[PDB]
Amino acid sequence: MEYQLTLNWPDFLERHWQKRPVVLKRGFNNFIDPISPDELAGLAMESEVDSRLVSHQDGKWQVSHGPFESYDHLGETNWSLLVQAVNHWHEPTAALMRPFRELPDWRIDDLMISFSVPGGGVGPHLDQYDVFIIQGTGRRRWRVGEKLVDPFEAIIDEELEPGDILYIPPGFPHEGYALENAMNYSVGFRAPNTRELISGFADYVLQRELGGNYYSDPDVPPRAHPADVLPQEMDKLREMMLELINQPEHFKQWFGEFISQSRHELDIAPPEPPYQPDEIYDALKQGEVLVRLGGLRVLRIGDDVYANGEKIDSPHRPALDALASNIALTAENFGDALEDPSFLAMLAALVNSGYWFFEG
Amino acid sequence: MEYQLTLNWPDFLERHWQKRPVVLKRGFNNFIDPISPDELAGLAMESEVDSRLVSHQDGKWQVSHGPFESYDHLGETNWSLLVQAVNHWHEPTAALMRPFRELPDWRIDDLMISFSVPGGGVGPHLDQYDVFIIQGTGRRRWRVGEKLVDPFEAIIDEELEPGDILYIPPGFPHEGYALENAMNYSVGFRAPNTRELISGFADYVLQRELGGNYYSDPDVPPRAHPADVLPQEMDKLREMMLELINQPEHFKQWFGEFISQSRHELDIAPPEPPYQPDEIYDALKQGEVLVRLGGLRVLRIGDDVYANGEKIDSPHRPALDALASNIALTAENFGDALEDPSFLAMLAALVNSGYWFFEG
Repeated sequence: MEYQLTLNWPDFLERHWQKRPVVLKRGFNNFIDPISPDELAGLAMESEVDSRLVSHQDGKWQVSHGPFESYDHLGETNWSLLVQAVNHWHEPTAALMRPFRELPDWRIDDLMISFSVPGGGVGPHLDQYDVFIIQGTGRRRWRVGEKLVDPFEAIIDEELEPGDILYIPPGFPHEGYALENAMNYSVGFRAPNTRELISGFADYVLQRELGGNYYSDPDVPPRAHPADVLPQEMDKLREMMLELINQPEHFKQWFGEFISQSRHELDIAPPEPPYQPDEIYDALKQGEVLVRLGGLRVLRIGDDVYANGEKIDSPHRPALDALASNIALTAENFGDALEDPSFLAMLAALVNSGYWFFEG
Repeated sequence: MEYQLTLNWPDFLERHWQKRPVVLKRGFNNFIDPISPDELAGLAMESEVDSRLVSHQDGKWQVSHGPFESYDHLGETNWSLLVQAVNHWHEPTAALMRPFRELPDWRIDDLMISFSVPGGGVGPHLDQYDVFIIQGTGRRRWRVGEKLVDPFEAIIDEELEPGDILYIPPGFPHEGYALENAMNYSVGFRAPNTRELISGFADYVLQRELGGNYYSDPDVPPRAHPADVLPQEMDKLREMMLELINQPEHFKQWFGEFISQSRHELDIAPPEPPYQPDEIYDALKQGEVLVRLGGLRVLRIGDDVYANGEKIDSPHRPALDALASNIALTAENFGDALEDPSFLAMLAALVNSGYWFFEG
């Protein structure tokens, strides 16, 4: 069961992406929910799952953090259950993100799911990330205001029916609540800020013991006061910093290892006993399907491939492209790379880490 | 008791600084040691003082780390006591660094002192910093080889007598040992490497919550494979990093707070009871002398002054210049800045921190 978007992509990218919110009426035709509210509540009982219950009664709000060992007496209205990274824990839910691969993988994040009884919601919110809010079963009133959380005048005020999608760029205040029992599936995106880049790269430089070159001044300039630090010296320091940043491969490597990690916990379960390369080879040749873990980020930067922060280095370009793009793999995809024991051993390592697994 | 260098500074800067080692014969005329070996050993008994005892017997070496509660049975030859930052703990020793203020304050570090019986030394060493090794009482054989620690062929091999100075640039392997009971005073310099700059600045950005601007891509480029991260996106990230670094005042401030701290512990003793501004004012007007703490780093960057990592902000330029250059201050230096209660309060704060103190 896959999903087909009806959206006009060039139009959307030109007119809306990172620009202006919009409601995509019937973005999915005959939308069938990939998960039931019962199953969603089943996920929210688990220790490793990010979930919260938001209620509101006579003005004030109430956030309870999961896991929940009970939903006994909750009420018939004005509450909502939210679960993060459901794609990490539920394959059919992970299927929802496939049609959004018109946008790059490195920018996409995870699938958030909210169930809400009538009047249920999280209240007025403003974010710094893009989001596609997919309406499942039920109906939801959504309001979005101008890019100015205090109350706002809406520029979009719509009731969402199954199949409808609400796209909201960063900065636009929005508020949604349920009219009838509703499921909302938020396909969220992520973008780093400069602070995170500079910190991550600094840590990378420190761990690898890079940038060990010292400031040198054989032409140390004269000054009126010995305590002064002249602008040109400052410029020299700055320039060696910027030059360290602009180094060709260190940057590609750091960012490759950085952007390939997930914000939320993955379902890591190493197979026991571990796979030998021969076993991988045999499984693939016999027709078995190699499946990527849900939420596992795999990105291609230059020649290398990066999966959950670790480098994947192989001369077999097509095989690595296949590994990076296909979440389900067969032997045909790898091609003659399987005859390379090195590559085979790397695949074996990745599988033993629990990043890929056969069938399920 | 001050010290007068006989060195030709333009010659030294042109021909030797960060370029080539040299022996400055009689750099100090009639050199009188600012500290006796007894006093030096007295310092090395204290908890807060960095000191080590290096011995060597029949090939192998032995490093003991201070403090030392005994020197009972040590031997008559082949050992050496080393103490770091003696200028932090001994004023007459701190006087030795004044004539080297032809080089900028921000590049200079601290005064290291070694006492050694005949045959005493630390063995062959290579450093990444500049150093002036001043020969006190006794004699020492020093050898310096080419900028290539394995043994080396020397290009300088000299016996140092009282008043002699051996300058060694970074990278030149050197080895010195005592012929008769010797005192050596190493005026050392420091230069940051790129790693330290990038880490410090990253931490500065994180603490102040700067660089909160996110990567935005309204013109998100097309790609063959959704997993790819295109060179231009990388360039955008890089560029926002470099742009954060090149921000005008944040850089000056971070570096100002960074380069003004000392590597070694300072002798911080806040006066009790704390000074009121009126008391500072009165003390200065009555003719008392305000003295900077030994090792306390004060540097001028643009308009601001930085002392031990903290910013000093005042419209009174001459007074702050005086504070930055003069280690001993009188009212005349501050001038009409003392009539400003704000400035007075700042001075009071700095004194209460233990950074400056009256007389002693």
